[PDB]
Amino acid sequence: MSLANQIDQFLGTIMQFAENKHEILLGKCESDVKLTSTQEHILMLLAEQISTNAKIAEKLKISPAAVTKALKKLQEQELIKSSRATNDERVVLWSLTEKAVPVAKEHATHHEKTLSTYQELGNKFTDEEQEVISKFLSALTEEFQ
Amino acid sequence: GMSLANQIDQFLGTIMQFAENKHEILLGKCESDVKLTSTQEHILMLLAEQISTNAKIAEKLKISPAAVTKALKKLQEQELIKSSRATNDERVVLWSLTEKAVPVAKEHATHHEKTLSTYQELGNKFTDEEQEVISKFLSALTEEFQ
DNA sequence: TGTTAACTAGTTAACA
DNA sequence: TGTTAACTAGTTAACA
Ligand SMILES: [Zn+2]
Ligand SMILES: [Zn+2]
Ligand SMILES: [Zn+2]
Ligand SMILES: [Zn+2]
Repeated sequence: MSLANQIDQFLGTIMQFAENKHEILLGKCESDVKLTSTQEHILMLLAEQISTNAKIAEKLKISPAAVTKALKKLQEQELIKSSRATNDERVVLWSLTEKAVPVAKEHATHHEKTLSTYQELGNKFTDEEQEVISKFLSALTEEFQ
Repeated sequence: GMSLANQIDQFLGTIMQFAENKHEILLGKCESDVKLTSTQEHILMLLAEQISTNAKIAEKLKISPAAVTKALKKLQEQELIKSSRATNDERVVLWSLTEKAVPVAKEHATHHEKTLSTYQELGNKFTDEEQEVISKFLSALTEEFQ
């Protein structure tokens, strides 16, 4: 198989692996509270910094419309709460309820375990082989802008 | 978690972000005069190789027969394909292209060829050794998604 | 900025 | 096998 066909099939492999999620994780979500990957990710963000619809939408690279509806569902489930920015009283801020704290922490640990799998995948290669690969990734990502 | 893992993780991110609504990854613009999803065009492409059924098409696309039903219907309401059930009482329900779709089908096949070509050019920037290291990295990654 | 209308392109499962 | 009905989690347009 050509290097060209391999890249082709690899891309399609991760496509079906992702299904209808918007991010790649390895292993199963170990949170009893059941939420979309996107929702859990949002909770992860609010653990770091209180924020707005816009700020959330950009980190996730999805539409403010999609955020409006994810935030709303988390708000029905009392996982988040709104308040107003101090500088501009009209600005709507979102932050976590206590109940959401572990859900976010579980999502953070999930990302962290996905990264460990990669690091150890990267460790089957010499500092140089790794360098080659790093170049490859920079080359490939570039095609995608 | 070090530089390499993070670069990998981010790269997968860039793919998902490029993926969007499409269930396929193709580079460049879809130069087809008709506005169709890549899934719908890819169907047209398959039908050009071989008359077939909802199931065989669903198998090949790795999507559900219900998804196939809905896609076939849009293709059909745009008079790009036709079904045997309007003219034949055979048990098999076969889908075929209308002459209007022949070129669209051809364009989609070409789009795929060009995308392969772009990939090859990218890899051509590497020695045959360097392509073997890359090829082992790709195989190793593919493993994690089994 | 942020939210609904209308849509989208997929999913599962019950059933001629 | 292929259709449908119910659902799902995105999208853009336009204007609230
Ligand atoms: Zn989780
Ligand atoms: Zn996440
Ligand atoms: Zn096309
Ligand atoms: Zn295609």
